[PDB]
Amino acid sequence: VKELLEAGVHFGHERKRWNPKFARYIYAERNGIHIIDLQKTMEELERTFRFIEDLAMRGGTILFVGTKKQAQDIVRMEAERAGMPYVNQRWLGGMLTNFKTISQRVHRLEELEALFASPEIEERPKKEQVRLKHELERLQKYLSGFRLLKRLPDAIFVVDPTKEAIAVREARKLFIPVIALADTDSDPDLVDYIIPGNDDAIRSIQLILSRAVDLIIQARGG
RNA sequence: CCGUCGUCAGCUCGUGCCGUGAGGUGUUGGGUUAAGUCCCGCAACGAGCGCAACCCCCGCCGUUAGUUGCCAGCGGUUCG
Repeated sequence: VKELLEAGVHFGHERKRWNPKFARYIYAERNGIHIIDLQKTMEELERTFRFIEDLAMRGGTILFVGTKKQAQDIVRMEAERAGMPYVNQRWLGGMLTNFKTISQRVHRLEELEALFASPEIEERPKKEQVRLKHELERLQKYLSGFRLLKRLPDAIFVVDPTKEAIAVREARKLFIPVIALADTDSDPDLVDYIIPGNDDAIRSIQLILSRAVDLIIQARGG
């Protein structure tokens, strides 16, 4: 799929906190705010989306990451739609470098889910009960989407690259491709497949991700 | 084998990350606790030794048990 000239939604976000390297993606300043040149965002989308089709039909896995408060309720949604994994609540340092050590945390969920169905529930100390009840509680937060990761992902779809420069760092080191919805404040020089655009705006995050996923699905043929 | 700091709440490790390196991070900060007790947060996620917990006494109650116990209810007293 392709997009329209939907310009009533992305056309810049941040004030004057920008990163000089982003210049290549700005139109001009208006009322002290940078405005992204959309004619250019179209040139980038037409490539990034290419990458995803490639990935998708090749049957790949894209980890969706966005710890921003605004994208919270969106990230959850979209990933769930492919079969994609995602990082909603908070991004754990090493969910990719130290994966084998974290995937261990995953098994801890697996093993607890089990106990809370089996007969060994109320039967045994209750102090531990609470103690164990809380552990799932926390897991069913952070790991909620990571769970789907059988092995490290073929690409990451990050939202605020500068906020998730930890995730990006990691990936960058493990040679996993980076796809992010970036703008004024990011270092484009580190994002394999950029998507220059506003993002605090639900209206922006929502569009950028939906059109991506629709790409994802139509790619596999559903 | 014991005294002692000290029943104090600490002491550390794997892997990850930071640093040429000694080392650091985790264990920290904000809240909380009797406690590194727990919450929130954070390049960390866990784990070990320690805290706690499992064990004994005390306080309520139940079941099993009646040569301690009692007119608690009845019959006699040298009415103990």
